[PDB]
Amino acid sequence: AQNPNCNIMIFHPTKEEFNDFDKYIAYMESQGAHRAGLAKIIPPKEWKARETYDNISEILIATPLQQVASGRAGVFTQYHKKKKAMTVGEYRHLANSKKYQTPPHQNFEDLERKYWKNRIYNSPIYGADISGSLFDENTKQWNLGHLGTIQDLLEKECGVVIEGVNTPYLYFGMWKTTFAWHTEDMDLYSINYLHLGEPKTWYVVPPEHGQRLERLARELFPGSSRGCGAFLRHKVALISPTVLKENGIPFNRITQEAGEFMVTFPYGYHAGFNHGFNCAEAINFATPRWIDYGKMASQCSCGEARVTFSMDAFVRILQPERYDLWKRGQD
Ligand SMILES: O=C(O)CNC(=O)C(=O)O
Ligand SMILES: [Mg+2]
Ligand code: NI
Ligand SMILES: [Zn+2]
Repeated sequence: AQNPNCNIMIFHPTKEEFNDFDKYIAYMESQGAHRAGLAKIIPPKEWKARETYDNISEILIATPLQQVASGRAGVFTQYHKKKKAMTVGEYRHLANSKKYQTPPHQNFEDLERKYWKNRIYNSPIYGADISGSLFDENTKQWNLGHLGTIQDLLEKECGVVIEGVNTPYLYFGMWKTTFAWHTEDMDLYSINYLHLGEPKTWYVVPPEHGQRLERLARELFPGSSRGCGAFLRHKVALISPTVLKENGIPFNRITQEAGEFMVTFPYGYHAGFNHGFNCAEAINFATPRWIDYGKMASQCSCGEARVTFSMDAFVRILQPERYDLWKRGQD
């Protein structure tokens, strides 16, 4: 078995190897990459997402989210308070303000310490889940706006044609902005490209050990657990590495820098934070290996997680028994 310790793998494809996305994903899995839940892909040196970032300041963040924390430093929840719209230029200036900027630090490890010690005492503002793309239309390789669609994968594998579309999303982050412990909708893959700015630190639990993280989460967030049988789908709970280590939960960590791709694998729980002002683009995708994960994916039926038009069809086709109760939560 390849990669039996489930370490995060880092790949350096040549420009030749960067032509066929599906094939490269299948290569990484041949080497065991999915066992970690997360992989880093460093693009060929010749490749670029676009020529410059010089004209992005007029993108609108219609609903910036202020991430307010409750709990203790290593075990907390966050709620998103909606703020007034602002442009990317306005947001960048805010991120660079004395109130919100990254503190002085020695290296990524010191910064990680400061994040876990101090996150809960601040409320950074995240420009998340903005439909759009920063890839130039002429970028042919690993263009997250030109990927094969999940609906087309389901059609190719299963023969059934369904409605729905699959488009990317932009994330504008600042120091301390946080992504809570989650897997993707329908336990899909995700791919995330860090277009610009400061790094993003990731934590991940191997898919084979996801239920260990779920059991810990039920113990640490016991009211949330009683409220919903899949409450990590709400994307609100944080657990620190120290706490995970105290409870024997297998995980790994890695820092993504600008210009790098990360891939999350089906049922790979992940969480993390941004080091400073940055812009990431991400999208879900599927492969044939995903289908079985999609059929087994948990679902939020309490009604909090409230998810896309396109997830309807996935549930309807892969999870027909759940169908019914799940759409009661989404209507
Ligand atoms: O970048 C973020 O805030 C969150 N991204 C992801 O969870 C992802 O790409 O799957
Ligand atoms: Mg602009
Ligand atoms: Ni994710
Ligand atoms: Zn729920």
